[PDB]
Amino acid sequence: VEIRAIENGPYEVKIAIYLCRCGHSGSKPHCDGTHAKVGFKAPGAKIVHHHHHH
Amino acid sequence: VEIRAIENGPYEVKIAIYLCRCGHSGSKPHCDGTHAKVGFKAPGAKIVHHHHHH
Ligand code: FES
Ligand code: FES
Repeated sequence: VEIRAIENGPYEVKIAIYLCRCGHSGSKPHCDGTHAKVGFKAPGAKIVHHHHHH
Repeated sequence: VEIRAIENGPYEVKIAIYLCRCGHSGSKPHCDGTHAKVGFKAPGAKIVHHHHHH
């Protein structure tokens, strides 16, 4: 399981789904690209990289 | 691994961390409670409940 924040965009959750973090998606909790229109800014970040066996 | 959206609040990721989804945390990507001050609204939702062995 990998979770990262995309720069100026959604969370990517890979087990891929994209979760809104700007607050303005028309289809919460899934990102629909509204982040770009509202001018959301936040840097990329690694958040979790979990192997269940470790 | 469990990921859920909290009503009017953050994503909860349990392997617990809380990820901002309103866009306005002072400590992105982590929730700091700003969602309540800005009046963010979104319902609760189950998103993933993954067992690596299944
Ligand atoms: S982060 Fe993409 S619509 Fe909100
Ligand atoms: S969801 Fe809590 S500060 Fe944004």
